[PDB]
Amino acid sequence: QGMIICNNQIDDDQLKAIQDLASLCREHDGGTPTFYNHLLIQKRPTENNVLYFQDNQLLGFLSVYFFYEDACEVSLIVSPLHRRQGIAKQLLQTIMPLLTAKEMTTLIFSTPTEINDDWLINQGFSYRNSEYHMQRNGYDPIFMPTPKLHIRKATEDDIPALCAIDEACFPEHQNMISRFSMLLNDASYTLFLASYNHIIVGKAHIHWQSKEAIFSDIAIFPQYQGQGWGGELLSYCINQALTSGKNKLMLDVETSNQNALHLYTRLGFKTANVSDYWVIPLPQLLTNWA
Ligand SMILES: CC(=O)SCCNC(=O)CCNC(=O)[C@H](O)C(C)(C)COP(=O)(O)OP(=O)(O)OC[C@H]1O[C@@H](n2cnc3c(N)ncnc32)[C@H](O)[C@@H]1OP(=O)(O)O
Ligand SMILES: CC(=O)SCCNC(=O)CCNC(=O)[C@H](O)C(C)(C)COP(=O)(O)OP(=O)(O)OC[C@H]1O[C@@H](n2cnc3c(N)ncnc32)[C@H](O)[C@@H]1OP(=O)(O)O
Repeated sequence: QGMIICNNQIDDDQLKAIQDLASLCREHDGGTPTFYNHLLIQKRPTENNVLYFQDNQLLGFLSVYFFYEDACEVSLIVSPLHRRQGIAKQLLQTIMPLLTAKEMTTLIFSTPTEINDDWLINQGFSYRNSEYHMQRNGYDPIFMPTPKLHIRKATEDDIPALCAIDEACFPEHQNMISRFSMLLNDASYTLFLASYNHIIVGKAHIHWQSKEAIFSDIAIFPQYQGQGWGGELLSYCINQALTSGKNKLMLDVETSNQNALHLYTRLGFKTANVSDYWVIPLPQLLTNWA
């Protein structure tokens, strides 16, 4: 009649039940929390997943991801048909001993936008940022009659330029020599470099999977931005992926203002999911939820 499972690895039947519950939530809520499926199905060091069943139906799911030194990210969903019955409190109560054993001090929850804003505010959660999970599902290419840039695959010889771009455009990173040495020697990644008048102006990364292409780390030096070069470089990458037979092109954009999306949506990407991220000190959550 009620069952709580805690494990360190989602199996195939559980993943399908979680995916169906997330789809039911998406239909009512307009979006979902961010789940990291590749971590769900890995054998993780601790029992980070919590499943709640009632009469053989999955009604709640929580997972925690230990991304930071003293904080973790939590993805939590409860069936729309069974809310305000304390299922999320049960899920959180179940994972709490582990959060304590890891001495977590703050929790970061991903949430669909808008529907929770009023009570998250009133309970002292703090809005941090948003993430737009974007997909381009058409197969039609970008028509570019007047290309301005020369674009080629980056090689090991380009690592100083790649690092220079990264330093100028991604302050939140900081040991990129080793990383680029790994990316440039891995058949599943293609790094593209953009040049204008024989000067390197920016770069973009494609990660190839069996059926998808993922774009990331797109960057143009600040002094060179706002001329259309970033859009042309992304257009080039789209057209490469289309000739490679992937039927899904994806990318994620972390931003606190929607204006950043214009670059991607003008080239056919659409918002497959949006999550906001909200942070709370753990002792505070304990008291507000008992
Ligand atoms: C901190 C977070 O939980 S962020 C959640 C992010 N996830 C999502 O938004 C996914 C979609 N939403 C859901 O799945 C759910 O509505 C959750 C997961 C938000 C709540 O699941 P539930 O099982 O309904 O929550 P539960 O019944 O345990 O309530 C716990 C407390 O949360 C608060 N709460 C939950 N839903 C609401 C709501 N709609 N309005 C106001 N407060 C709410 C209340 O404090 C509630 O305690 P109370 O009933 O004592 O006031
Ligand atoms: C999927 C991902 O790669 S997310 C990572 C995105 N990259 C970064 O945030 C690194 C810093 N940003 C940059 O390097 C550049 O701003 C880029 C690569 C995002 C765009 O380069 P640009 O040559 O300026 O692109 P372009 O000239 O075609 O147009 C800029 C558009 O991108 C958006 N944009 C501008 N600056 C930024 C920025 N710092 N971060 C994100 N988006 C931006 C704007 O909405 C703008 O559209 P507008 O014409 O309505 O103003």
